[PDB]
Amino acid sequence: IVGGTASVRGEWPWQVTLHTTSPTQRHLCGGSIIGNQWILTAAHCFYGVESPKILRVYSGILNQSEIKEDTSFFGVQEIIIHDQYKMAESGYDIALLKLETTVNYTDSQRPISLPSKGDRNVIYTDCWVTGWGYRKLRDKIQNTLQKAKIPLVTNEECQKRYRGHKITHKMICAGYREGGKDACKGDSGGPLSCKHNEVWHLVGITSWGEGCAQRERPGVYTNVVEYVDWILEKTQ
Ligand SMILES: CC(C)[C@@H](NS(=O)(=O)c1ccc2c(Cl)cnc(NC(=N)N)c2c1)C(=O)N1CCOCC1
Repeated sequence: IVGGTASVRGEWPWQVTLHTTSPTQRHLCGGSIIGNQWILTAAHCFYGVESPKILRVYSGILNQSEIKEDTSFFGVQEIIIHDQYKMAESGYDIALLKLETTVNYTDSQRPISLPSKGDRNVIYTDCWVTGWGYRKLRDKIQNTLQKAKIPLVTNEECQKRYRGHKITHKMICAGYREGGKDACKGDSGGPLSCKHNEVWHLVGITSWGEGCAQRERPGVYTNVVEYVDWILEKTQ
């Protein structure tokens, strides 16, 4: 997250840190709890990942430094990547992780609702991107989970900024005209969460962008509402 601020304990209880454990243990991607055994994340996170054996999902984490040899985590039973996924920039950047056991909900770990049936025309004005990602192109994973409020931009404006890519109705973009606040490397797969009528909804999944927080180069996210049928089919 570029231009973000430190989050506090229990602030984003759906946010998870997905770690890889080979050849070293490190934060690979963000993700969101959407059910008792389900994490919604980005397909691009799994590039070169041999199998789910090397993955660990840590929930209720604020600082990456909290993760020690005795920190509880969930094993990953299955990785379900959308069958049309090719590369983040081309879309379908969505994946589900089925956990080896169920998540017991607490103040520190809770699911986030998907955009609701009947809310297709809602104009979201309170959207936040969170993650342990870079604060600039050449940086490192951050210790404390960062947050930044970002305004959504129309698909029409987004397409004008990315004339080399196909910005489809299955993507949603967000960014300030002058840049400054945005997602970056390491925020991949995490949520773009929007609060509407005091209820948080998982509107986007962090996917890609040209640079980080660059002027007129908004972040591009998987448009979750367009995958609700796919999510429901895979989770049932
Ligand atoms: C367009 C690619 C050359 C590449 N661009 S990048 O500058 O290296 C970069 C890297 C990661 C980013 C993530 Cl995860 C989120 N948001 C960004 N930018 C933004 N919100 N403005 C990211 C910018 C990029 O996005 N990815 C991510 C998807 O897998 C391929 C590499």
